[PDB]
Amino acid sequence: KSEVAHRFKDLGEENFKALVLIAFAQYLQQCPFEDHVKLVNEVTEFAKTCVADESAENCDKSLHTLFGDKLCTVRETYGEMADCCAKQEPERNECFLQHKDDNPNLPRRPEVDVMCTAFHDNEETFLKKYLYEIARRHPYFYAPELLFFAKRYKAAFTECCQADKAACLLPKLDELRDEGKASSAKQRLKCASLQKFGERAFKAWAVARLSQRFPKAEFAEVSKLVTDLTKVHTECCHGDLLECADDRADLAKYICENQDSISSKLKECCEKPLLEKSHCIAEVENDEMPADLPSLAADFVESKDVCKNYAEAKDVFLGMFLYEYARRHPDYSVVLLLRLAKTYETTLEKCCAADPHECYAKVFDEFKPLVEEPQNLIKQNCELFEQLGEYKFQNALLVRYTKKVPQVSTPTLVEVSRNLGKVGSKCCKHPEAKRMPCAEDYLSVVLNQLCVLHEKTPVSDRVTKCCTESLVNRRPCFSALEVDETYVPKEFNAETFTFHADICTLSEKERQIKKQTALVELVKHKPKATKEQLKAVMDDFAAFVEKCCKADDKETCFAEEGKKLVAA
Ligand SMILES: N[C@@H](Cc1cc(I)c(Oc2cc(I)c(O)c(I)c2)c(I)c1)C(=O)O
Ligand SMILES: N[C@@H](Cc1cc(I)c(Oc2cc(I)c(O)c(I)c2)c(I)c1)C(=O)O
Ligand SMILES: N[C@@H](Cc1cc(I)c(Oc2cc(I)c(O)c(I)c2)c(I)c1)C(=O)O
Ligand SMILES: N[C@@H](Cc1cc(I)c(Oc2cc(I)c(O)c(I)c2)c(I)c1)C(=O)O
Repeated sequence: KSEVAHRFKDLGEENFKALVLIAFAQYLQQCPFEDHVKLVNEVTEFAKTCVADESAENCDKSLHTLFGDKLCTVRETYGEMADCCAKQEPERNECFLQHKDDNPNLPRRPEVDVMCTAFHDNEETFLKKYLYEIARRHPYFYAPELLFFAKRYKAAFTECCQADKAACLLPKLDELRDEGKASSAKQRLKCASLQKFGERAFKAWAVARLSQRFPKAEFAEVSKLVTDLTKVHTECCHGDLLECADDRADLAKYICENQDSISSKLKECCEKPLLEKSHCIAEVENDEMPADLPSLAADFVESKDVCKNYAEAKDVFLGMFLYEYARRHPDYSVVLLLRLAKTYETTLEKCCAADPHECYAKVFDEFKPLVEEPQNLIKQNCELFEQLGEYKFQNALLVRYTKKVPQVSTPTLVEVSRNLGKVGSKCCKHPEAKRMPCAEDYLSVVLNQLCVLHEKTPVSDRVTKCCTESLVNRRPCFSALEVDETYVPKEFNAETFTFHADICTLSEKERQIKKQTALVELVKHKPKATKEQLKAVMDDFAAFVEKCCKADDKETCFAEEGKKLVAA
């Protein structure tokens, strides 16, 4: 009779408190740390009263009613601001969801010895700081995976803080934020899929992906798994985080009890601890594909029953087409497989209302150009990457995309282009047959970042079109954009280049980011400059910066010499 009691008992007090803190920090990203912990503790102690008697006052209230009521107990609007706390459920929860900010304007690592002192001072307060700061900067983070990150975070300190601490803690902390931002972007795509294109689009994506990983499983087994996984991500993406974690744990138990009807690669994943086992299953490699599978053309092109099966049970028949095609093509990206199933459905739509056997007899010819376009694209960029290396590969992609959509803001163009260029590092080391799913599905994740970053403040009609027209065609849409000829050159400002004392002591990574910022501004100012012309200007300006960083009075040099180039 009490839902808060049910989840407190299923998850245990430690994971309960952590998940409630994550939930509050994702809904109110600007609220100070001390105010959230205070609300968390009141919630936890009420939950204990309900475990002791599920008929006590208020113990019958929904989780949304209880969490929303707490958040409503604690500046300038410029005339525009939604008032979520004046709404009733379920409208109030929808209002909270609509104010999640993907780009929180919030500040961006103290000394190694300084952290170690705060750790042993209070471990528990130190770990909650880690959850709070990540959750408020990534408001769609997959909440059960964040628990697994917090445990690896706790283990790095419980080892390195106790000969040298810097050479022990800093490499580990560095892979925790790489692997942290990869995980965040990956889940932002699932949530955008469910919220903008609907449940039916998500389930197709999951049929395709689970059929590749589990090609020996029966179609009925894949469909059960997809139904359970869709419920989990629906919950995590609508802020039902206690339910999401409880159902994720239940799904892992089901998979591990039924290994022999699912995959032979699960042996070791299923012997690991609670959070580690779900994380293991999520990244398991594909199983071996059965030999001598019958031809696809036999059931889907040649059978005289094609139009009958499409009419009598359309969702099952089209789901079977996708399952059968995907299990025998681990070498295709998920979005390519979804494009083929859409083409097949359109064709039967047309042909079954006409000699249909003759109408759709040549449907496989339509698939060949869909397969060839991404194969050639990724063959070319890998050639370029191997020649140029990551930094200059990034700069090649940055000039291309700035010229496609020059209205997009400079920070967003730099961040997206850097991430697009990481695809060569990540995927070009694989042999041919392994490259398409690695590269084209990573590119979907980065292009979705461009879409959600731009949606907050739309300025480019072309970005809006490609992001709203069709989820699976996003990458071909962007690849096809030419240079905008209607863009008026941006005029010089100069505030971009004002001296700051930190520019003469940059790390290598932050040097690249400064140079990439200046290249975007240059293309926006001179959209017709050739490649040789851009290089000559770039190389002269970098030499100016190196000159004045060696001066007796740095600021004087920057001010005196910078003005000459401005009036040149
Ligand atoms: N490269 C893709 C492939 C992939 C997607 C899903 I969707 C999936 O099914 C699960 C099951 C559980 I349990 C999870 O916690 C999650 I997250 C996904 C599995 I196996 C693999 C990816 O991993 O996204
Ligand atoms: N030297 C090549 C020209 C070429 C330039 C770029 I820059 C490039 O990289 C991308 C990456 C993405 I993602 C795109 O959507 C696009 I369009 C281009 C590729 I591949 C090829 C030739 O002449 O064959
Ligand atoms: N105004 C900013 C600091 C800032 C100063 C300069 I001078 C600059 O311009 C370049 C151009 C090239 I080409 C380089 O290789 C480098 I390093 C810096 C940039 I971008 C940023 C602030 O207040 O923080
Ligand atoms: N005297 C010109 C103004 C002008 C100043 C600069 I300094 C400049 O050089 C750069 C180099 C980089 I690198 C940039 O990102 C940018 I924006 C401009 C250029 I070309 C033109 C006029 O009044 O028309």
